[PDB]
Amino acid sequence: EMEKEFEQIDKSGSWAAIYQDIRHEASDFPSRVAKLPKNKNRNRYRDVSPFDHSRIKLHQEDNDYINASLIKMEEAQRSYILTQGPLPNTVGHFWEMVWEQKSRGVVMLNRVMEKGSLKCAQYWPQKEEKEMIFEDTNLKLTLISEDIKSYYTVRQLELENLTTQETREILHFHYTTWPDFGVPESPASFLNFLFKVRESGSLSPEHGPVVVHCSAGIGRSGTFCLADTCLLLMDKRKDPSSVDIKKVLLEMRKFRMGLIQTADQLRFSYLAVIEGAKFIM
Ligand SMILES: CC[C@H](O)[C@@H]1N(C(=O)OC)[C@H]2CC[C@]1(O)CC2
Repeated sequence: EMEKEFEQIDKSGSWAAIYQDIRHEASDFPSRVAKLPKNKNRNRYRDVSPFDHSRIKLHQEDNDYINASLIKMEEAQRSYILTQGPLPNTVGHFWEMVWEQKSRGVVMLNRVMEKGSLKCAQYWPQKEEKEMIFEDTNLKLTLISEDIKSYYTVRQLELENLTTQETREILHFHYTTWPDFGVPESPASFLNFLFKVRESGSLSPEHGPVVVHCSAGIGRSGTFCLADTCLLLMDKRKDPSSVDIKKVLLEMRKFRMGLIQTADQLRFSYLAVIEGAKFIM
């Protein structure tokens, strides 16, 4: 059981050690499309690339590339799109992806400014009456409503395909209180946020995959989909002993590199799953 494995790693201080074995066992697949010179300004970080095999393709004939990966968890019957925080020049591609993949939710785990630098473009409207038009992808985005809570904000957005005049409602789940350094001291507010995403239906098989991002789309974003998948598997098996968080993480790392960036995020992922287990057992 992971609770006992947790105490062992914690009492032995072996987190940096466990984390390194994960790094060494992780899949390495080609990312040729990400490294083409025409895509250099579509990537926020030169060392974070989607694998070719799992990359999301845009349906535009010109350039189909976006720094996004499809993570398909077969036994949990859950899919996720993990992406980077959009750049000034990829905000239209971001919303095009949301449209094309029939996503109902966007999960954002960063602030636009962290450690005095920009981690993401402002890619949604701040006021109802000031909608955004993405001329490159022919989309319009309107803020419908905003609910600001202590640890996160939920926004109701309307996305309109200006080409066909179809509209959809997108839910934006913005976790606003992830610390500039380390990890949230308790997983309580993170679990409350995750259940709020679940309750919305954004993670349900009747919709396209949820879009999840932070700045790179590997660290905080990894913690979110690792906790969700582990808790779902514990329900499907109704046994918190058959589920190995290290095996789940390695399976997710076949789809996008680098998921879970620090030994701290790994320890936090354990704590989140152990605590969430109480509310599902
Ligand atoms: C709980 C679902 C989600 O939060 C949505 N919303 C919202 O912005 O948060 C309260 C309103 C209540 C139901 C909505 O689906 C639509 C309007």
